[PDB]
Amino acid sequence: EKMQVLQVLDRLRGKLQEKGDTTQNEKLSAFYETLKSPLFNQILTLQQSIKQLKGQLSHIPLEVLFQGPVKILEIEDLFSSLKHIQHTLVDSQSQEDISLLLQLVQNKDFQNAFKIHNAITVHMNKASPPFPLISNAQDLAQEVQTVLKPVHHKEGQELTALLNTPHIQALLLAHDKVAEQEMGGGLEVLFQGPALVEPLGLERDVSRAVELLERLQRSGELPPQKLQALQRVLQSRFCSAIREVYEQLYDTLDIT
Repeated sequence: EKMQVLQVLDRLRGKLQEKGDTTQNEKLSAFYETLKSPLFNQILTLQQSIKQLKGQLSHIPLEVLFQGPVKILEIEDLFSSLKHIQHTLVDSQSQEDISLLLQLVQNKDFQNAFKIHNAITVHMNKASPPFPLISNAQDLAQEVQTVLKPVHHKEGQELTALLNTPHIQALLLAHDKVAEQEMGGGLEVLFQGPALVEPLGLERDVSRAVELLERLQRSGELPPQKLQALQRVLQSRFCSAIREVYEQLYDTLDIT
């Protein structure tokens, strides 16, 4: 028979179906896949078997020999889901099963193997690197503003204010600098002075600008071309990668 923990995840996902929740089933499945993956298993066995193994192991290209999953889950979300489920399934077996899973996630070797696994997999689970949809997003944003200025549209006023914020300005600058690819960098401008904002604030403003651009094209009271273009730049894989990487960088900031 397969590992008890895998059988446990099977039962739990089924019981959540019967309970009619299933909001946690996809995370439980990403957990199963990590538990099952050849890469994670080898890492765990190493962690458990050889205590002298010290420091970071994620710089070792274990993936050359061992397949891993495409989806990564953060340990805190995983803990979070297990706890939610613990409040959700009140039956004897489920309570016992969830206890088992919570114990496993608490285990120090499990936690290190998980961190190493995710640090390797984040490099191996990506599709093709994105390319910028334009080279001058800052110029495009200014052209959108000029188009909007005469309109007196209130959503237009909101949009030009958003496009004028330090962090949106920094996003567009970062976009154009990274697009140069021989400009060396670009991401650092998102961390300078007033440009620095919580990734959620950044995301909310980018999402809002996109919403306003859409509404403004729906109005039919100005030429749509540049609005559509800026919308697609903001939604582009390239711009999305810049924002994803920003969030990850922000998360590692150490304020002493």
